Amino acid sequence: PKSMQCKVILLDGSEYTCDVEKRSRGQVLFDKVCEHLNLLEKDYFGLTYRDAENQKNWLDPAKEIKKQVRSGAWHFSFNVKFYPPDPAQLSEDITRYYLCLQLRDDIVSGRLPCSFVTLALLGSYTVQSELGDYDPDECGSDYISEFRFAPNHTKELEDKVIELHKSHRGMTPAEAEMHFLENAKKLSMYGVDLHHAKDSEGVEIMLGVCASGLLIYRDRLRINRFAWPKVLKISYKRNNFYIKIRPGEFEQFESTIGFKLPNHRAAKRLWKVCVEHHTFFRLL
Ligand SMILES: COc1ccc(C(=O)NCC(N)=O)cc1
Repeated sequence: PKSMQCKVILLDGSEYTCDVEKRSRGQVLFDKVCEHLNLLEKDYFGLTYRDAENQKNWLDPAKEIKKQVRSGAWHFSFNVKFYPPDPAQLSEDITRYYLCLQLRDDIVSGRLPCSFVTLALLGSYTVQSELGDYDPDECGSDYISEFRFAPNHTKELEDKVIELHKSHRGMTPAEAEMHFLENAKKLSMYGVDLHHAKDSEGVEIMLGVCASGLLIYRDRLRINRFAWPKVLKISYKRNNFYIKIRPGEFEQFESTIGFKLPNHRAAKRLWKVCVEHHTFFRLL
């Protein structure tokens, strides 16, 4: 029974290696990675791979791995798929920990924009969780942490992390991670998956997929939101993506809204993540 080697980049930046039968469905690998991570609240997470166009794709757990990675390497990342709007509701501290690791990468990468003060506050909770109480012996006036906190580090930011870290004496790791999450969950781009698109007129927009619905950034700023309950049908055709809106009160007809995606694969990918968010957040 022939087995394929799988390499998974974990959220701590380390590499998990395992073997699965070459006809294995994604769920098989996901279950192995989640057992490795001692993760029981698996519903929020998934594996990504890179397609032939180097685009991130979710590995569908119901479909054969070989029919998704196709001609590419069996290389994956473990990632948060559904960002919970209220992480305090999660049953396990270890789930909140993995969510913290994902968000730290969201921040350093620039996917999750953050004010100076929030970068320093989030940083100070990470430092408290991982090193415990502030110690002056490790940190002089010229201290720079090994921890990556921001897309661009400044001495000012390092100083503010330390100033807030001092305020957190006695804080336990789960407590610091919960504080991290109470701040992160409020950021305007928390759990927003962004997709480049054009509107029905050809103007460049971003579509954001998240718990609260489909967001349109017709400018650099948000300009429209469609709450999932208002969406009856998500569809794609060629390079186009469509949402069927419920009729407003006393309106005779549903309304259909159309967007142009970079290519057919990008339209299909956007359709699938919207359907998945719609289902997940309808049930949560
Ligand atoms: C709409 O709800 C969904 C939709 C999709 C998933 C999913 O693919 N998770 C990752 C995995 N490998 O199991 C989980 C729940």
